[PDB]
Amino acid sequence: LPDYVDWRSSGAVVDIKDQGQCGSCWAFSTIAAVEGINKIATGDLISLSEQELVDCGRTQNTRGCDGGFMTDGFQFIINNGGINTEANYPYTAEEGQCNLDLQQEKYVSIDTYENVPYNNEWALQTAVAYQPVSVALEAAGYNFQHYSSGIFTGPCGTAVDHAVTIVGYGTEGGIDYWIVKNSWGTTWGEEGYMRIQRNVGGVGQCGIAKKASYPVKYYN
Repeated sequence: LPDYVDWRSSGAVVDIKDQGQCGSCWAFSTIAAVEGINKIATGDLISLSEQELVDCGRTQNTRGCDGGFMTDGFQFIINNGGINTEANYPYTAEEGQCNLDLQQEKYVSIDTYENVPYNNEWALQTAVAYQPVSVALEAAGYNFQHYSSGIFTGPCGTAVDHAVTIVGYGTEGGIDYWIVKNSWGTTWGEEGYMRIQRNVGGVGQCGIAKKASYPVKYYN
């Protein structure tokens, strides 16, 4: 595996978005991952619709602005046979009735999705070396909330209360990190991103290795 990976450097990451006052993070993480594999597979970067997932992807466990799961996100895109664009189905940070017309417009498709084996930073690194990966982590703590720069090494718990997207990894001064794309806008962290410690073992830093998944496209 490479020592450094950054999917932003090859145009596979859409500019930072902001989920606003809505617990839709699962949807932003789902979309960032799908956007990434689409560019990597097809060669074209397209910004995709979080709102569609919020409005049309409700399940028993996925509940619009009241939280949800990236696996349910991926399931929707597979089951629907695709996802519409950000421009066509814009984000309003509010739950709305599923727009059937816009649900029927499919600009990007995925073939499958896979879960990263739990508590396994090596399997996670393997996945990130090929594409962005959806993850959930413990983001509730003061220090995480007020992160502005550097490599985040905690403190944080391991509850998976907030979804983000790993868009790469690297090392500086012997300290390994993941590059994480958050959906709190450009004013949090390193213009919307965080470097968070990697190779700490177990569930990973803030539980980042607990619930990782990614969308699959068969051909490159």
